[PDB]
Amino acid sequence: RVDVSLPGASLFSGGLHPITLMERELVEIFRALGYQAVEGPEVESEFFNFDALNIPEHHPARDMWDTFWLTGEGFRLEGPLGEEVEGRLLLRTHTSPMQVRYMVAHTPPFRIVVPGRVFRFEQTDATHEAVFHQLEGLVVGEGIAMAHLKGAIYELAQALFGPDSKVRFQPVYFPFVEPGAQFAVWWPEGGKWLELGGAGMVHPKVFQAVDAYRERLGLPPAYRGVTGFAFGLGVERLAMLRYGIPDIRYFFGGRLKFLEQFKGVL
Amino acid sequence: RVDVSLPGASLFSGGLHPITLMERELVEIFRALGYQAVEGPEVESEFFNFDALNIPEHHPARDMWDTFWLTGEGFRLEGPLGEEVEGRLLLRTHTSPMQVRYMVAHTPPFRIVVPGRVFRFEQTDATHEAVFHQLEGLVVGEGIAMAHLKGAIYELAQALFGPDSKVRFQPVYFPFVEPGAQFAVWWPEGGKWLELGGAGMVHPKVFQAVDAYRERLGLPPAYRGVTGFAFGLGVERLAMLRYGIPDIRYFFGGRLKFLEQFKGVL
Ligand SMILES: N[C@@H](Cc1ccc(O)cc1)C(=O)O
Ligand SMILES: N[C@@H](Cc1ccc(O)cc1)C(=O)O
Repeated sequence: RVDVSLPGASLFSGGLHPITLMERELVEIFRALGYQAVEGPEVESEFFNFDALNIPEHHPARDMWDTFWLTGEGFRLEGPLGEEVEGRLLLRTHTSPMQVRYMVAHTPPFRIVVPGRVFRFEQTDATHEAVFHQLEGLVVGEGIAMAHLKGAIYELAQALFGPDSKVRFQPVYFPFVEPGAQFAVWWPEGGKWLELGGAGMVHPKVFQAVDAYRERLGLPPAYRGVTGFAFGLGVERLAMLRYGIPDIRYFFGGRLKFLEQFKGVL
Repeated sequence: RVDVSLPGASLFSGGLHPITLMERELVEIFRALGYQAVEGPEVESEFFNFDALNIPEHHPARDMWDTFWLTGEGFRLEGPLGEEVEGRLLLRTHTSPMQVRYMVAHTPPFRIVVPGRVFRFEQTDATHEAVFHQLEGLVVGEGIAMAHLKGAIYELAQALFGPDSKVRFQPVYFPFVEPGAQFAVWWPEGGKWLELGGAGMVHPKVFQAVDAYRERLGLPPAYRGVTGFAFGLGVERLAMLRYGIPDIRYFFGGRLKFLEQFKGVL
């Protein structure tokens, strides 16, 4: 005879990080809409992070991003076509540069979503990080209109908060879009509007930067007669509201008591 | 000191069945197109397997499906709305009945894909099984046209065989569609056309059966002013060509030497 209620061999049981879970859900939501996920580098060139996105130097708009500037010789930053890119190095302040890289390397129409680690020089508190994640979206092609951007986010909301969810758009500014907009989604349970992210129609100067860099690389122009929309949303804020995580600082804390709590979560 | 090239603890390493892999790829291909996967029961009623799909008794068309008829009291077959359905029981000869179940239980527009185990009374050889799998597709909604069906399969092909892949449609008969069609996809490597599955525009009588069963259940009609397309494709045939599996019989053989060979495969 054997006691069957006796503990068995202590085989280890793994788990996924909250951010990996939230990012996966977001990526799934958009895959169902035809978006494909691709990634960019965490260490970027000012050209891709700012200049190519219509964000000058000593431009008031630069202030919307507190940047970590890097230094050191011997580092090789490869451009979209594997080339050796140059320019002052920094930690990307957002995933947006990736939409420039992708466009020089591909041709419309397409739908991409690019999750990624981003960095801002900031003070770490209960709802603020210097190291966090964003999910960028970019859909370009003949006839793409703001009505489609709104449709996308409407689908994001429904997919995230159920049939009783709603979306709200208000004009807001971004050097890389025009019209520009901020969007919030209605969260029926918490009974409140959550400011989710920014978006808009890709700015004319962005398409121009893309086709200039293409020509400078021998590629033919590809974004002359197309339009598109782009959006960007913070992951931690969403992960927090979705898992009831009180301190944004727990994500990079590494505390098992914390991480372990998400083994169930799919 | 320790020999580091010495074998480590023999922790077990799992794996997925070839069919699970192929089905997963197919389901992913279509999820990117907005289709959602749902399943039906393996033991069906003649009503759902045949009658509701415009396939009479002692109808020549019945012969396109060699059926396993079942017997035994005490079995409860639940309909789409959980009700107690009746009718001669059988093993579903295809996943098609599931498109009737789904429609009585939902409202257009929608996109579904239903993978599933099916049964045909047949002799088991190198390329034939009595027990195999199918993947059904069903997209219904205002304005849905055959041009969309073709677009779907075009996307299936591209997704499965690359940019140099092509699709081919030819008229063929199915009591549940009109127009009816068979489609083949060009496989650039094997340099040949693969007859993949059947499809067409959902037959008027199918929508009628759906709305009659709905009314008989108190639900209001929902498929009066819509159209849709449906397709069905065999999985084993595809899995075989895709993994280079020579004998369709290996799938249900249970031989580890065989199964083990697909641990890598994603
Ligand atoms: N990249 C911006 C957010 C954003 C992203 C895409 C847009 O189209 C607009 C705004 C940020 O770091 O806050
Ligand atoms: N159900 C059919 C194949 C098929 C499926 C869907 C269709 O719309 C047409 C044909 C079979 O068992 O072979």
